[PDB]
Amino acid sequence: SHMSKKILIVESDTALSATLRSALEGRGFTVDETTDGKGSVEQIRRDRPDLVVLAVDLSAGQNGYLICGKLKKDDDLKNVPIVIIGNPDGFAQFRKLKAHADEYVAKPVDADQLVERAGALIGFPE
Ligand SMILES: [Cl-]
Repeated sequence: SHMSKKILIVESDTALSATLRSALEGRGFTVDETTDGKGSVEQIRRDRPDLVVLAVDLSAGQNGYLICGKLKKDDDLKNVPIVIIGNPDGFAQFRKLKAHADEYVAKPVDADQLVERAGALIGFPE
């Protein structure tokens, strides 16, 4: 009963992104990943994932709160669901801002909670 549902993981912890990618693929999602936080907004514009998993603390001084802020202010990208993963200390503050994520999963992330959250936002694919 499979139907295509695409996820992009923006994460420079590539061990974690591999773990999450495998877990999501196990439920039938089509999954890509990138370490390129700087390019991520434009990659989302190009590739049009159905959901993005976005880390807070990215390489090269990139920051998932800033990236999500940009996505949510972009009239053509602000409807893409975003799950932020990271140190949970900042999540409540982010929720109070106008431009914020759709869901949050604390690091250390359990791949099951992340898969659960993705499925609850866009449905499973099969
Ligand atoms: Cl992080």
